[PDB]
Amino acid sequence: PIAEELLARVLEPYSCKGCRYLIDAQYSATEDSVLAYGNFTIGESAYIRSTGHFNAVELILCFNQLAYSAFAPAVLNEEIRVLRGWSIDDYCQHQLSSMLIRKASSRFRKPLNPQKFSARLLCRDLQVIWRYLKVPCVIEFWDNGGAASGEIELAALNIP
Amino acid sequence: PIAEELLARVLEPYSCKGCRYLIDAQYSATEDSVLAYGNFTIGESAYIRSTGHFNAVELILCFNQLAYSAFAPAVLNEEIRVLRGWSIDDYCQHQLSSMLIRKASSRFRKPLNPQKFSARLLCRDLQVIWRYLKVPCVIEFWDNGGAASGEIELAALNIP
Repeated sequence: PIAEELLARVLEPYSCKGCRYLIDAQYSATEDSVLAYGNFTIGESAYIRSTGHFNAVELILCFNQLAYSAFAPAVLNEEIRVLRGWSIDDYCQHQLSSMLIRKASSRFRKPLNPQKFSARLLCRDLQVIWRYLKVPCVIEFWDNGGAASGEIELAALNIP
Repeated sequence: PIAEELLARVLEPYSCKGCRYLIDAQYSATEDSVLAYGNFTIGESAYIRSTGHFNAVELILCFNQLAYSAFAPAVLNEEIRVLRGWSIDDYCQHQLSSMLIRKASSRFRKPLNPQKFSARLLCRDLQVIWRYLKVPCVIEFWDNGGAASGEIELAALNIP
């Protein structure tokens, strides 16, 4: 489980906008892998009136929140070999300017209950390669049935 | 070229939120294809403080705006065989609740100048298949160099 307050500091960029959607998360890490779970709620859309359903834009936003949230305690606890040399302060300093999506793939089935849903994230085969961390990720939503998923490759620019 | 005001009616869902980004668009259509071009500007992000760059969430939002915008005058002008039976009124009534993204694929190169960029959209091999319109689409950004692209399949639920 990830401490609210670590959540809240890491997701402040979205909170100061009313767009924090991750309720709670839990994680597991190794030297080159992270695995996390989140619970999510969407009160209303920031960018459009109201579709009465998920919207793919919201899949990415929830993936972004959960991923920033999953790496935080891994960085804090120095669990990722390649990220030792970063404190949580470094990590938080790099969030906005230096953590990018290089490619992403999405699929949508039974629409999701925006009001109450969860996700599973797994990031594997991290490697250094600008000099970046490439970070292949897989995520899966559900809630009501309904499911969604991707396939996202990230680039982290500072590091180590 | 698409008439501002057709743009503005079709993109009202985002405007009433400060999130209209498509400046102007032009289109071409056949019985089963649309092709469009848009120019875009992003003043600031609705959902996050400020990354100082594109953000993939904004790729989708710009694809969504341009696609809704490209089909409008095709529906208005009854150019799409399968959509005859819809006026622009029907189209606008269905925008939010009935036009969905089933799958999407994205790629990001030199980040984009959020402040000034353009796109090319092409949608082909429409077919009926709920009963929906499946609508395979391809889009490409650029601006500063820098480029991005996808690969998006839509589902339109009312119809004909």
